[PDB]
Amino acid sequence: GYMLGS
Amino acid sequence: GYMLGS
Amino acid sequence: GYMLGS
Amino acid sequence: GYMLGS
Amino acid sequence: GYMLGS
Amino acid sequence: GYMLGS
Amino acid sequence: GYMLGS
Amino acid sequence: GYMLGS
Amino acid sequence: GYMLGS
Amino acid sequence: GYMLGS
Amino acid sequence: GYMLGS
Amino acid sequence: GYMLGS
Repeated sequence: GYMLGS
Repeated sequence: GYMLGS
Repeated sequence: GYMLGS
Repeated sequence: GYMLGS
Repeated sequence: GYMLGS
Repeated sequence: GYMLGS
Repeated sequence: GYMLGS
Repeated sequence: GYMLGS
Repeated sequence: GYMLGS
Repeated sequence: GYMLGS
Repeated sequence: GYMLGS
Repeated sequence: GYMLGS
């Protein structure tokens, strides 16, 4: 699983 | 932006 | 599954 | 702004 | 899942 | 999982 | 700002 | 795990 | 930006 | 600033 | 597992 | 920046 943001 | 994968 | 937005 | 969950 | 953006 | 950005 | 957890 | 950035 | 993988 | 844990 | 930010 | 791996 993954979560990211910019 | 943002992303979630599961 | 996935969720994203910009 | 954003809020999410799975 | 669920999402809210504002 | 869960995410909040502001 | 951001907050997340899994 | 968990993360907070400010 | 920020990233979490699990 | 940041705070995290696993 | 991993967590990072810049 | 910061990094945690486990």
